[PDB]
Amino acid sequence: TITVSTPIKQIFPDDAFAETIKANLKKKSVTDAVTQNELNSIDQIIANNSDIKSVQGIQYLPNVRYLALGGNKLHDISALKELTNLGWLNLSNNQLETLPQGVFEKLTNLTTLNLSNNQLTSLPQGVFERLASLTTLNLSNNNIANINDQMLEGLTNLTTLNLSHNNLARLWKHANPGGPIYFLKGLTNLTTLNLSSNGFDEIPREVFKDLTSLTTLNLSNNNIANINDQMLEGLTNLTTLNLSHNNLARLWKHANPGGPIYFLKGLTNLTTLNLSSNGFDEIPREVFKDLTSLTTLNLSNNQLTSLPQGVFERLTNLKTLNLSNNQLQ
Repeated sequence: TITVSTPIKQIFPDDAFAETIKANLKKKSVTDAVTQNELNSIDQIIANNSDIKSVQGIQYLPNVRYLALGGNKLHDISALKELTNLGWLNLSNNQLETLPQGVFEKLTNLTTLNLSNNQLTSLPQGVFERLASLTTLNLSNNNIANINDQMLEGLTNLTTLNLSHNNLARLWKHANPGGPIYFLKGLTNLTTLNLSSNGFDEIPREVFKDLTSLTTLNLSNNNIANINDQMLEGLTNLTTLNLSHNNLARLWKHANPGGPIYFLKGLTNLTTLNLSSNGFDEIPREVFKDLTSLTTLNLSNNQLTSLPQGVFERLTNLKTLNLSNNQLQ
């Protein structure tokens, strides 16, 4: 608590953040004095892209609920640890290299946590374990190479998970010591999962089996060359699947030992399918037979030289078919 009238600049030593508080409070100067009663009135700070280097002083804003600090220069967030009213936190595009042990332990009201576009390489044990109301977790565009399988446990309300643009490939190799990491266990409310741009070349069997609410799966821009045909088993609500920019070609060749892999079987609710840039030189005649709902099908930028007669005929809802930049007639 600020117990005596104190200049804003004395509480918030970062020039940019002092200006932020001044503006929020509609004070005329950062030399203007404030009381805790005025700081108590602050429940939102929206200060993305503001050249903030330090949020020191934010400890005196106990009632902050919405905190937007993307696009600043932060390297330390330990000043947030007692901000128990936080519901929404954007720390995207800062200079965070690590997260302090226990930093989010008390942020039990957080619904949305955006840590994208930082320099994170690992996550401490238990870092998210108290975030019972978290619906949205964005860790994209970091350098994250270690996760253990209890990172996301009891995030039962998680609906959106973005792990794109990291270095998770090692964890899903069948030969990973101790076994592959099944970090998507128990996420039964997850609807959107982005695992693009991670260098993945193997997909552990049943790795997605608990994701019964999943509607959108983005596995693009990986090195994926083996799918077996049960990857997407029971993911019946899947509507959007992006497998573009992978290495699936061999799985669709008639001479594949031992037949094409029919990895799209059963996807009767799928509306959007992107299979562009996979090197496909053939499309098996029956590979789309179950895709009753398909509306948009992107097969661009492959190596297709013909198409079996009738391959698209069961696709009665198809509106957009992109066959561009193949070697077709």
